[PDB]
Amino acid sequence: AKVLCVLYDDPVDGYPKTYARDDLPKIDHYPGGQTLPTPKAIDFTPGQLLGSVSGELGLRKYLESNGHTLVVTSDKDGPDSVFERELVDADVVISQPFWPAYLTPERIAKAKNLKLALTAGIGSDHVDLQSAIDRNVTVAEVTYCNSISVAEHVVMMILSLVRNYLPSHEWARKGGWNIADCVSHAYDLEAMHVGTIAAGRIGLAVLRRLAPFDVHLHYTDRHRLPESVEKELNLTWHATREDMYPVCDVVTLNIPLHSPTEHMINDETLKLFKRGAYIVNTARGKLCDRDAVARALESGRLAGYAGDVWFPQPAPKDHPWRTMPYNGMTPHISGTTLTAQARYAAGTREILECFFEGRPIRDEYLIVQGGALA
Amino acid sequence: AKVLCVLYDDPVDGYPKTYARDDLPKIDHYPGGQTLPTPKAIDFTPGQLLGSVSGELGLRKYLESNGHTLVVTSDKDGPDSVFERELVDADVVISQPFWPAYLTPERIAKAKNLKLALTAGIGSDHVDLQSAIDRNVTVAEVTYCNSISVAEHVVMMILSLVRNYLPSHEWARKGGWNIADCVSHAYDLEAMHVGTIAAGRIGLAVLRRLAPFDVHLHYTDRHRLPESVEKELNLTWHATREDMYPVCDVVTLNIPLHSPTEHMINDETLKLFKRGAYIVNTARGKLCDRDAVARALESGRLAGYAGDVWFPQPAPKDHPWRTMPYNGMTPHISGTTLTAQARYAAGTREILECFFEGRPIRDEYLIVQGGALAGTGAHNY
Ligand SMILES: NC(=O)c1ccc[n+]([C@H]2O[C@@H](COP(=O)(O)OP(=O)(O)OC[C@@H]3O[C@H](n4ccc(N)nc4=O)[C@H](O)[C@@H]3O)[C@@H](O)[C@H]2O)c1
Ligand SMILES: NC(=O)c1ccc[n+]([C@H]2O[C@@H](COP(=O)(O)OP(=O)(O)OC[C@@H]3O[C@H](n4ccc(N)nc4=O)[C@H](O)[C@@H]3O)[C@@H](O)[C@H]2O)c1
Repeated sequence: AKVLCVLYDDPVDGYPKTYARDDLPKIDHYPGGQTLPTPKAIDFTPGQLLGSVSGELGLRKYLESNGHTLVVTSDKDGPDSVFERELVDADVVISQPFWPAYLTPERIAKAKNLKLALTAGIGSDHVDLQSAIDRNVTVAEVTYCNSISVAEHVVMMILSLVRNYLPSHEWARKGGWNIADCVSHAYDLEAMHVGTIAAGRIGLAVLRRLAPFDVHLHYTDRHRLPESVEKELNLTWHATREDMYPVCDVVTLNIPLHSPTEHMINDETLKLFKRGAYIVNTARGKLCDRDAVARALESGRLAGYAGDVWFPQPAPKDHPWRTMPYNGMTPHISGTTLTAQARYAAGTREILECFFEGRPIRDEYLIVQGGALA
Repeated sequence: AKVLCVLYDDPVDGYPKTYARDDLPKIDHYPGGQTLPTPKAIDFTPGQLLGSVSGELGLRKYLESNGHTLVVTSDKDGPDSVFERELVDADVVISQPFWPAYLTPERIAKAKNLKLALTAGIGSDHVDLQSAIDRNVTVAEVTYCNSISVAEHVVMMILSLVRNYLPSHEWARKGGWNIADCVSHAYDLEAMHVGTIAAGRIGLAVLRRLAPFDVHLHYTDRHRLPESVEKELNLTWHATREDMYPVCDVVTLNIPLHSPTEHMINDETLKLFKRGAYIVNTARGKLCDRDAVARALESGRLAGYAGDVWFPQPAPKDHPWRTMPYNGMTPHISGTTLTAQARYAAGTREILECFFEGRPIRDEYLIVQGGALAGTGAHNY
């Protein structure tokens, strides 16, 4: 079979020959009991760069030694991409949400052999699910592989915005000192009201890490949490997002982007936020109207915004979120630490092994199978 | 009476006209039950810049309306400084560890009227305690006022080093994307081994904040914690510092600086750390030999270093920690957030009210009183 795998580019200084550390922490299962991926074997050392073209998700020897072909590229955009001209006879397509190969209806129609669309990561918003359903394409993902990774990124960004870390580091880096310039915008997180707009895998992991900071925890969600979970984390439940905003010092978005959530944060809904609120958004860029956020920071209504997701992605060189006041942005990376890569590269192999051997792919990995949602 | 107060400079654009928010979160007590400062009144709005010269810790109206003198300056260094010239007849001296007015024996000898030496913050190492004891000068500080503030700074810094935040944010600010360049040095914190070199007010609050990150917690200290605290946080105790380093992915320094602790992190003790360890040091700059750390980061021995404390301070413009690879430095600020200033300004006023009204200063505030090491001060020995 032919496996077409889209990964991001190597470092500009070349694929790393050495790494900062020798191994990764041992982890057995995710919160809730789902075990980490269980492939038959791996041909990589956990901790190597696996999500770039030269890393190949550690798949090449496994695939080729079983008679399959592996084509790896980073050129995925538009009809002229290597991805598209290679797609037409691909049996399996793999990409990561941080550098996604979109499977539009038109593209899936060109893909005459497509049997499996695998997300090396979490979240197949880049795949048209109806087209997969109609064409009996299996859609799978490495569930839970980077939920904790994002949750760490979120709490890191909350602390950094509230305490004014990034400007302070600039003062130290450029040779200054300037205590008052650092702290005239710096507060403690302790006892602030913090709310998350969803409490799924990421949101719940965020809430748990926030708890010993002695913040007041709020959340909303389409499905309310177990009362025992509300009890153990002292959660205040809000029926709607708009009920939650005005009482929160910090709001983190961990909700999916779909029709009722597009531009949910805009010029009108920002008027409901307390003066000096902070917003962290590792979910999707379009949850927030790009310029309303920038205006809110320029006018001093928000005291900070931080996240790793943008619209569009990759962000153009002039994207305003890069330079607006009190931003804590990174490129789209929170779910592709080396640690997370080791998990979903192992999960990618595990799923391929199952698919080729006819064994059932774990239920939790499945998004579409046998012509319907699964 | 005459109150002499040393504060740091106002911001470059002047004293702030507005702030990001209108108020501060309501807090009742510190961990352990000690209540927040309780002055009879405050002449400031919590959240204002109070630790700079124009902020005057919000003391002028209280002092002047009671017949007192308030002199506020930033010139603290040397015998011709404003501080030393005004010292000779000052009844009370106030300064912050962030810009501390040293009370050497010679200076305390010149301070003919000195009755109370107040630290607006935590850490009176700038006051010669023996000279204070001999001269029956009361030495006090606003205990616990910024312990949590520093603990937050630490976990923020641990996360930022481990996840490679600062380089990644640079890629975003400068117009790049460069995913592989961001994450070739980025890991998750989860399940790493993290240890603190002391488990006092900051060190224990750091431990509690790290727990739900599912790290494996280690610590050392001169006096171990209650076994019940060890149990509820799953702590691994180490009898010595040198035993703890080799098993930790992250080590945070939360120990005081004195002679047995000076340059405890050096070329020789760094050889005990795992390759790619991280160090966070919000404690004191001279806990680390400056160039040993700088060497350890060029060689990849450490994978990141971050803190807000330096030696000397203020750090000279060319200080290598400012620019060395994988550093997360800030200036010395973690304990002087606007939130922390509000508490220590209120505590300062509370102490002055006690001192002037003849009522006793809280025992937990006392370091030296009545000619002997006292209160919190006697507790540290
Ligand atoms: N590297 C990154 O930046 C990154 C990395 C990995 C993953 N992600 C993604 O993960 C998602 C949210 O995080 P998630 O935890 O993975 O999603 P999930 O576990 O399925 O559950 C949350 C749910 O919220 C729901 N819901 C739905 C609709 C609605 N109108 N109301 C709701 O409330 C429902 O209730 C449920 O609780 C994305 O937005 C994004 O963050 C981002
Ligand atoms: N803005 C800042 O940068 C900032 C702000 C506020 C405060 N600080 C300071 O905070 C201290 C950390 O201390 P502390 O956390 O404030 O509370 P503490 O009295 O000190 O407890 C720790 C103790 O450790 C002890 N010990 C002692 C000696 C020894 N040889 N072995 C020991 O083990 C003993 O056992 C005890 O438990 C300073 O270094 C510095 O960081 C920094």
